[PDB]
Amino acid sequence: DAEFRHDSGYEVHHQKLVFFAEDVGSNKGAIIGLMVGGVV
Amino acid sequence: DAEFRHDSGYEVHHQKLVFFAEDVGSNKGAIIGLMVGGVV
Amino acid sequence: DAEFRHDSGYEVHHQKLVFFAEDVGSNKGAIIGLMVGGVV
Amino acid sequence: DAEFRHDSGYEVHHQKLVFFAEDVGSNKGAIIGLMVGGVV
Amino acid sequence: DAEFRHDSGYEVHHQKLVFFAEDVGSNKGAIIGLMVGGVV
Amino acid sequence: DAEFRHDSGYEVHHQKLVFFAEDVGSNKGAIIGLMVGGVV
Amino acid sequence: DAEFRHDSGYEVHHQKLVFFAEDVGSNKGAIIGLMVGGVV
Amino acid sequence: DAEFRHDSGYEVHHQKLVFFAEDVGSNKGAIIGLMVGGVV
Amino acid sequence: DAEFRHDSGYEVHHQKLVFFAEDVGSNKGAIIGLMVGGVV
Amino acid sequence: DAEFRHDSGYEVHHQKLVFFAEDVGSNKGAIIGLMVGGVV
Repeated sequence: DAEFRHDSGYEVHHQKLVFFAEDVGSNKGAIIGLMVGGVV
Repeated sequence: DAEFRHDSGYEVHHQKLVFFAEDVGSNKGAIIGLMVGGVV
Repeated sequence: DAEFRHDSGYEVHHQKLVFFAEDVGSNKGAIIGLMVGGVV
Repeated sequence: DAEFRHDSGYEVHHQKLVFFAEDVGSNKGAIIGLMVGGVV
Repeated sequence: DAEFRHDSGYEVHHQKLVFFAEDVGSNKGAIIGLMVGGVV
Repeated sequence: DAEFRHDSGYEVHHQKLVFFAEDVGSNKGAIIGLMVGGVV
Repeated sequence: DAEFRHDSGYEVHHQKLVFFAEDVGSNKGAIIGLMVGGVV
Repeated sequence: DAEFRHDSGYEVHHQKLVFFAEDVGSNKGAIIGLMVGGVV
Repeated sequence: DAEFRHDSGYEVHHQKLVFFAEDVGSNKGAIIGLMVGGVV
Repeated sequence: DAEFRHDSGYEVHHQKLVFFAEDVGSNKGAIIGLMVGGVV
């Protein structure tokens, strides 16, 4: 007369989570505050 | 008459989590505060 | 009449977690505060 | 009539955690406070 | 009538943790406070 | 019979140039690549 | 019979130039690549 | 019969140049590659 | 009959140049590659 | 009949140049490659 109970508040089987962040808040290109040339 | 109970608040089986962060807050390119040339 | 109870608040089986951080807060490129040339 | 109880608040089996940090807060490129040339 | 109890607050089996830090806070590239040339 | 010539290719008198750069390419606030919480 | 010539290709008198750059390419506020919470 | 010639390719009188760079490419705030909490 | 010639390719009188760089490429705030807490 | 010639390729009178670099490439704040706590 087995109970054979399984009682898990959370059960997870076979879960793959990938979190990928690429290039957040980053500079791959020029940031210049001022360019000044040719000033007489 | 076995209970055969399994009672786990959390059960995790076979979980892969990948957290990848690439290039957060980083410079791969030029940041210049000022460029000044040719000033007479 | 075995209980055969398993009672674990957390059970983890076969979990792989990869945390990868690459290039956080880093410079691979030029940062210059000032460039000044040609000033007369 | 065995209890066969397993009672572990935390059970971990077969867990691999990799934490990788590469290049946090680091310079592989030029940081110059000032470049000044050609000043007369 | 064996209890066969296992009662461990923490049980860990087969856990590999790798913590890798490479190049935190480090310079592999030039940091110059000032470059000044050609000043007359 | 004085020539009284003044012959200057460039003449500058009384010139003030201010170049100000503030906060180019800079972080005064949080940059986070990932925030992850509450994952079961 | 004075020439009293003044012959300057450029003459500048009393010139003030202000170049101000504030907050170019900069973060004063949060940039987050991902926020993830409550994932079961 | 004086020439009284002044012949200067560049003449500068009374010139003040201020170049100010503040906070180029710099962090005054948090950069985090990953924040991960509460992972079961 | 004096020539009274002045012949200077560059003449500079009374010139003040200030180059100021503050906080180029620098951290006054936290950079963290990973923060991980609460992982079961 | 004096020539009274002055012939200087460069003449500089009364020039003050200040180059100031503060905090180039420097850490006044925490850089941490990893923080890991609470891992079971």
